[PDB]
Amino acid sequence: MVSKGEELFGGIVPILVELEGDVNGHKFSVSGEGEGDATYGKLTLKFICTTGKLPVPWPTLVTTLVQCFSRYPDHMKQHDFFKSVMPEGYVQERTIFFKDDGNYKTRAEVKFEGDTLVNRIELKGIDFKEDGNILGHKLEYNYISHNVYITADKQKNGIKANFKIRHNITDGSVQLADHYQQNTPIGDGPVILPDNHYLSTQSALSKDPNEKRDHMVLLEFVTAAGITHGMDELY
Ligand code: NA
Ligand code: NA
Repeated sequence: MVSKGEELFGGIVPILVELEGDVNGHKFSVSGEGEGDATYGKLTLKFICTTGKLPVPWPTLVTTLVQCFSRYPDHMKQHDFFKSVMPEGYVQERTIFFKDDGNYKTRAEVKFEGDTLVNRIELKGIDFKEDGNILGHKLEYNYISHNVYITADKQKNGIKANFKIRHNITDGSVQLADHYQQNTPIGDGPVILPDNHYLSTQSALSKDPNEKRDHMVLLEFVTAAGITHGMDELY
């Protein structure tokens, strides 16, 4: 039994991302394009700030800017909420608390438009410090690697997640961005309430040497883990 949701992700799927943001009254828009290959947990994306200069560091937007591309091991596929709701999609909401600084609140809708997987986001940030690490651009442009811990959320027919991103500061210190996440279905198909598990996620950030707009190139890999269902007994 291969679900409709799963069969949607068996090959290379084009991705579009559109974000509108306002952090401390600094308004900005970001567009992204690329592709996802869930068979490999692999994402290739390029984002551009279409309004001019981004008023916050690119690294702080990575997690906001499509966990339906995670590779779920075969023995865990029954726990993949993200693909289970496709093509109608899910709402993804977060609060991201920057320690000793402000917070982002984000709301996104992730769904197919024809054969393209789209992430449409609104981001609002408040309470940031004028010359803190975020509005002062004091974060290095680094590899990001952490686990996303997922739990079921029965009363919204969805999931919650939590994780901590540790952004290095330009003085060698660390800016914590503590993430709280909820996802709930847009449609009303079968409800997948996963057992606890995590997504091991690695994002590599680079620049396109021929691109003069403010932008970010991402190569990302995302793999579900943390559940065995007796697989160990096989060996
Ligand atoms: Na981690
Ligand atoms: Na990577």
